Amino acid sequence: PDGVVSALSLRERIREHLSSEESVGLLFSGCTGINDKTLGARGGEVIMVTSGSGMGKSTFVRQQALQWGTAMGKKVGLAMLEESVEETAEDLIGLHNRVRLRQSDSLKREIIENGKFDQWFDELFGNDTFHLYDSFAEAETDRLLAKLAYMRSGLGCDVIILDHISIVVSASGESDERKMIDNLMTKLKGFAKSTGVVLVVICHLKNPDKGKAHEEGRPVSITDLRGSGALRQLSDTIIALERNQQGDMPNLVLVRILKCRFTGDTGIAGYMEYNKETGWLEPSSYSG
Amino acid sequence: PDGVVSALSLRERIREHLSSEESVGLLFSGCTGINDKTLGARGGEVIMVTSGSGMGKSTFVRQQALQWGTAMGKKVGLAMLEESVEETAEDLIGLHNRVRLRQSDSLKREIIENGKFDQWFDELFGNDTFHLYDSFAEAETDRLLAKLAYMRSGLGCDVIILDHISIVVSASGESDERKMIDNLMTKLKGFAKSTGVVLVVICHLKNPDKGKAHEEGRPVSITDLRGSGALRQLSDTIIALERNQQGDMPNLVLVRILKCRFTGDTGIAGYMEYNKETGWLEPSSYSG
Amino acid sequence: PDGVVSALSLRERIREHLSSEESVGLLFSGCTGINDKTLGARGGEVIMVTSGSGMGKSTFVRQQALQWGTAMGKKVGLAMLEESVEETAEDLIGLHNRVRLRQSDSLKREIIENGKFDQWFDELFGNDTFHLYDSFAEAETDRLLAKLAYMRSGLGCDVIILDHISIVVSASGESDERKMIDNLMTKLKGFAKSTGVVLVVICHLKNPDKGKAHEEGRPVSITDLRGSGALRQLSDTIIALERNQQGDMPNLVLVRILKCRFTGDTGIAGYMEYNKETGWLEPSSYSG
Amino acid sequence: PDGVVSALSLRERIREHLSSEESVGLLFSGCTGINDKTLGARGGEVIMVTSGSGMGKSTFVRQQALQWGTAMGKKVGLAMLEESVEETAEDLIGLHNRVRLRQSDSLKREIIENGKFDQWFDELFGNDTFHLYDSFAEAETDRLLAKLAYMRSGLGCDVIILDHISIVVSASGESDERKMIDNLMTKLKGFAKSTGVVLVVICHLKNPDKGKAHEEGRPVSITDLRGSGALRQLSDTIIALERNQQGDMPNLVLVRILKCRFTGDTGIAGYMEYNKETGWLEPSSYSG
Amino acid sequence: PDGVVSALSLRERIREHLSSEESVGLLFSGCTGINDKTLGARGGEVIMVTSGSGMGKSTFVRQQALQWGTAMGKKVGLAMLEESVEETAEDLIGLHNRVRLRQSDSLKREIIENGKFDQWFDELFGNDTFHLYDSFAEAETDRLLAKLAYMRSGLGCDVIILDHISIVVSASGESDERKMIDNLMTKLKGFAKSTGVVLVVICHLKNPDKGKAHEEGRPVSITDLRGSGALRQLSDTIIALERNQQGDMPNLVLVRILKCRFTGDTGIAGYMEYNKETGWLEPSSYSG
Amino acid sequence: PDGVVSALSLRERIREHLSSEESVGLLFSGCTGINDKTLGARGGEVIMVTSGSGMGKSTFVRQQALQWGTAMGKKVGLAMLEESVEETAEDLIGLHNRVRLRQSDSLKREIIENGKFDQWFDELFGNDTFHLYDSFAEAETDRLLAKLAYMRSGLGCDVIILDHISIVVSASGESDERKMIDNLMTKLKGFAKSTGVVLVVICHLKNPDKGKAHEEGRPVSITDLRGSGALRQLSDTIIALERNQQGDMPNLVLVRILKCRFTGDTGIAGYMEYNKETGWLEPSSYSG
Repeated sequence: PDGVVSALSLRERIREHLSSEESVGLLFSGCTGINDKTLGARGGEVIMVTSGSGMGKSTFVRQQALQWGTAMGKKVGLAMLEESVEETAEDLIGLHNRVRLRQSDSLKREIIENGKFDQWFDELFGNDTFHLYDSFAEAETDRLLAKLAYMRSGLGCDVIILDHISIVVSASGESDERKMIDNLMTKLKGFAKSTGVVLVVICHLKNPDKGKAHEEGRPVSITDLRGSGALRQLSDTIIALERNQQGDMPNLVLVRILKCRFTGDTGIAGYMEYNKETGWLEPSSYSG
Repeated sequence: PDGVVSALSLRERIREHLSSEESVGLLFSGCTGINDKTLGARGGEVIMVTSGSGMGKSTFVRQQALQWGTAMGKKVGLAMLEESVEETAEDLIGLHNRVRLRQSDSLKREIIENGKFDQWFDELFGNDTFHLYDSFAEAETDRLLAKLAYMRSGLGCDVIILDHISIVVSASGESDERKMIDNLMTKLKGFAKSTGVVLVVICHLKNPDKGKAHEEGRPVSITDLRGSGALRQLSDTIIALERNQQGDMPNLVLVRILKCRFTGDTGIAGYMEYNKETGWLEPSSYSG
Repeated sequence: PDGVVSALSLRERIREHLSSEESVGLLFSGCTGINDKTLGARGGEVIMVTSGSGMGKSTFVRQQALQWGTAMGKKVGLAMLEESVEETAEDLIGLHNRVRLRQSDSLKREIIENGKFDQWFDELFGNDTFHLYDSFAEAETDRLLAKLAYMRSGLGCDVIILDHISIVVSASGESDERKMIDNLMTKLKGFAKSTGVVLVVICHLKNPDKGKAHEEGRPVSITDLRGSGALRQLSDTIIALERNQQGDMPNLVLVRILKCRFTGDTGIAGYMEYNKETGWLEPSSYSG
Repeated sequence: PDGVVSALSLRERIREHLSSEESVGLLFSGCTGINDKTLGARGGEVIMVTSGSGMGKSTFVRQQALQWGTAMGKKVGLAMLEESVEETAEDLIGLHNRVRLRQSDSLKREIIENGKFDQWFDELFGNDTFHLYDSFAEAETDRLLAKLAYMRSGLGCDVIILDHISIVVSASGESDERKMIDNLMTKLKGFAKSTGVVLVVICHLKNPDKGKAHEEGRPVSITDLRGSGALRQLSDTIIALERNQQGDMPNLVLVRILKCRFTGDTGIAGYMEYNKETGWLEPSSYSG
Repeated sequence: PDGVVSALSLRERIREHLSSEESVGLLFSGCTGINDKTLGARGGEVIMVTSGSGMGKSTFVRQQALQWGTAMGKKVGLAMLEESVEETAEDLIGLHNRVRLRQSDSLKREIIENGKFDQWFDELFGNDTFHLYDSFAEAETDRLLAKLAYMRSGLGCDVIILDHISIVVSASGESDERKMIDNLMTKLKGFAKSTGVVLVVICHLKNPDKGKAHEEGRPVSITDLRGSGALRQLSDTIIALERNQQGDMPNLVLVRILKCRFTGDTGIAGYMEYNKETGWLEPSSYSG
Repeated sequence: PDGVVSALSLRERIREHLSSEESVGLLFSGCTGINDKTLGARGGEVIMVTSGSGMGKSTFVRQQALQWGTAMGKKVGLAMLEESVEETAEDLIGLHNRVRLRQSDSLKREIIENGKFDQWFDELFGNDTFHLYDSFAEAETDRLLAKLAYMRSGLGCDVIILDHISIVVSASGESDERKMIDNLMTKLKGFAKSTGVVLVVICHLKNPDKGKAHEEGRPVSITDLRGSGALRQLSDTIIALERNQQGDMPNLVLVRILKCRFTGDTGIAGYMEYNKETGWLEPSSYSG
């Protein structure tokens, strides 16, 4: 069984690798420190965001989409296989206007009658920056990658967002979807690198059930990452959010970097606080 | 291959969304706050009510049925797998009339001979809203789902109450029922999401026997949930009731949103008090 | 598949229901309050009576049988596994005559010679209200359920007393008898509910060995129960006795209703005192 | 399956039982309280002594042999299947003369040369009171019972001692020796009752391995008794010794009565202290 | 059927006993007290030496071999299953000459060229007392016992040291080696008791991983013994060594007699200190 | 069955033994003291290097390889599973040239253009002392052992570095990978001992979540080790690094020898400091 290369014959591969192996562009918002320990995200790179169920993997990664295609005018590609394009649209809108438009059947009625809908809608999607995959009808790997690709080549996006990488739906009949996740992650790291598009992906965590878990504290280690850690490899960076919803500061969320190929600088990035009012992830002043 | 819609083309689809789109719905009775945190029970959502043995599950749940099928007139399907329809209806009658009919032989005799029974009966069951699965003789999964599907689709029920999801009774010959519970959920959640009905399901908790427990106070945690954390994912809201029956305030019960997908707002909703006289779980005013 | 009845069509079923649908039946003797938090012993239920070793379990249950079988004329079946029929009968006689018949040779000599025995015998067992299970030799589960089953349906006993539910003796070759204590329960509960007889079962306690315990006071909690809490669920009313034989009032025994399905009314029911003369547990007035 | 006797037809059996169902004779030494909670041991009765491995089941029961055949001049029958008649003889001798003749190769040499051996030997076994079974070559049940019987009928002993009731050695080929112990215990309770000989037996405890065990504290409950508790029935009394050899008072031993058919009075008898000097079990002044 | 001997007829057999009957024998080196509590190692007795990983077992044991085979001239059989005979003999040489030969490349070279090696060698191995099983290539139970039996019976060894009883290597195809360990003991203990040889066996401890552990201080308990408590019964003496390698006094080691059949005297024997220079475990003077 | 050699007949075997029987080999670089408590890395041994995530494990092991492979001219095999060959090679180069080659685009651009890369490359890998395992794609146990096996016997490496022993990827269908981490070890240990190569394996830590931990200081104990302590036994020297990146001296890392078969010398070996410029772990002087 040979695949044991010697370090001298690695010469031409180290040269290739050494030329354009990513400097600074696109820096996450909501908390500096993520930036201090990563320096934003690179094209060709694969950002991995994870956390317990219902903790803000979705809220954080959507904020970046927002900021990115607003303040720093970038073409964000959205692919939320678990929600209607109108729903994700909704979050972006309420989010943009610092409000929780879903949690308010009065505010929804409000803006539609009083006309602020058309107002907000244009002011936001006005620059034709945001674009989205559309379905809820189980998407296949190649199928998906194609459209994800169309968002990068056809529409010309800088950043693509794939929410939840477990929803596989491909060539069924081959045991333990532990490889699907693996295979998919490679195609994703492939396409990402060869097009140079910033690719942000969200994956979930296995359920420990061997101690007190995630929704109650417990940091997440590289191991706890769902999917036979093929993604802990192909992904260049890994953001993790932890918060004890049953505690005193359920809105207090710690950001932890589990990997940053680029700066190799890991650990705790800092803290954030959910604003039940704006729905935003504001930077906090904490330390335990 | 095209199906990648653009922000703008969505403006009208998103408008048609933001109205006649109900985010609130069927508010829980017993404590404002279960509402302030969860915005009521959405249709197509799975409500998970849990607690220690004999602590309130059954009663809290039953009270919700009584209000929804009365004051807010909705068809309520009841599948109380551990008691006869006459018993559950007995409680329902007692409950509606703010009296504990079961616990009183005198009151029973009474209302029977003074003709009042028939009154309370019409006055409640009159608008044909209450419907119940009947047997006690162990029900199977597809068998029950079949009947439940009937209520939802056949009778047009809006809410289906299924008390006790540990009573399985299905294809025996496959180790640990841990897979039965999980596959059941996946079917209920599925049933729920596709019919758009409101599904309130009760579950019990694994015996911690590693410290002081549930009927003695002691917060329930998402790990405490009997059934290998499948439901901890498939259900949308987890309502847990905690109380220390062996104390000064046995009837004081704490409400904890163990999870609420739709809002993400978890934590201590509030408190309620058991009224040994009416049998209702009235909202309280307390702080520990 | 219609077996889903609507409330209305149950009118008649519910009338025939509340009338002659006893919810107060067989009150306990020697301590009102047990009767207050439980409204007695309903047929079809499972009454659990536990305590530290040699602290009330036995006597209290033996007294209830004695009262129920006389003054109240019910038929009582005794399943005393750790003793012979003449052993338990000996106790009964003496117990009825407020005399420690066993701990005294002088008296056994007398009554037998002076003829008072035949008197006492006829006076206690005269009304054929007492029947027992006879053997002492390790009884198997199905082997048992069947005899108790006989007592009920064959002999017509309204009450059955199973002393010690740790003496399992069934299908050997299946790890941890923890399973045995659970399966047996499930068979008894079914037995009781279906047959409608009153089942008063005795079980012991887990030796905590983590604090000062049982023999020295210490309240018994539901967790403390032997056999992984299957019974904690299958039984409908758990009565627990506590006392400190190594304290000041070694005769003052506390009576705790650890659980009572029917009423939900839990907590300390009251107190009782041991009278070394009569061998009884006399009614007491106290508050610590 | 019938063996369900009625309490009226039990008349002639209760009469038999009531005549000579044992007052006071032979009271254990080393600690009063055992006596206060049992009143010595009766002829026909079966004393059961148990404790962890190496705690004094053997030292206690040998002290009684001593006292009994010395101060109260009774014919003690000894059957120590795990030690040479000369070894058990040794303990009795050193014991009698308040010394640990085994633990002293100097004291052994001493008395043999200086002539105190013949002295002690006569002064003790002088009254031809002690008698012993002889072998180490595995003894069968009937085989054993016969000799044990010969000690009661042939030699005319008041008290018989059978050390360690696990060493069965009988009709091999019948699964789980759980019955051997059971069967044997019956023959033993039989012969004991029908001859009227005091029978003291020593049995060991199962190994809990579910918490901190025996040699480190932990009282022994009736359950922990090795052998499918057939012996917790046939034996009339059950003495148990507990001591934490890894503690501060490894010589401090608590006596606990797990049963006393006669006085039914159980619990903690009191305490004792090993005298590393005399090897005796002296009464102590303690309370925890 | 007669075999019931009488006290008196025994006088001569008992005399012949009390002399040329050795109760002391082969005292442990390293701390008087292992002796004061156990009176040395009797022949036909099973010595159990245990401790945390790399804490001293091997060394304590090895030192016993060196003294017994030297100063008290006895034939010592060594079966060190985890090291070559040259290694064990290397230590033995180093040890005898109060130097750590292994840990010194200079000293090794030395004694080799200055001819001293040959001296130390004769001076030690000379009286042909040291014998060792040889291989490293996994030994089977009857295979090893066979060889061990050889040393005892063939070579006439008095003491057999068998290091590490977890290295089984026998009839594989029967779940959990827990039965291998137990059946091995039963064979060694048997081998021991019948040949009258002294058997010192080493075992390791189950990983507690439930608190602070063994190499950090933390008393070993009879439950901590790896191998389902078979050895906790079959061996006659259990010598355990405890030390906290991560402290101020890493080399201070505590001696605990976990059990000593022959005497019953258990507890803390004493302390010893590891001398990084001589490599010996010298007796200390300490008190915590 | 003779395979029992006598000490004497081993004279010659023991001479050829102590001579050219290295006990000091391959000392560690950058912190004398590791070398003091371990006398380096003997061939055939298994060196365990662990720590909190991102706290020294990687760098320290990467530095040892770098030194061993140059200044000392040994052959080193790298089995870095979480990185590509050009990735780890990139690190090495930069590491050798005390420059953060990865975290800096400007420099990769330079050296490649200014030709300094070819220089650096030849200077580091010139002597063909470096070889790697190539894949990234989940390697199976037997699949691996074989390649490492190749490096040793085929390529002649004196040292092999296996980064991350949690990336098992072997025979799936056997509960708890706890078994996997143990079996793999056993195969590596065997591999090492038999082949004679130096095996330096990296493994991570159990997240205590019971106190303040790893990322914040806290000493690592042996128990803290991932994979139920099979390694804690199979490995011959465990090196643990501790540090507080959320404290005062985030660069001061402590080096603890958790275990060292060979010498037994355990405890804190010393300290080191992280230099953000060089990316190295410089030798340090300290005492807290």
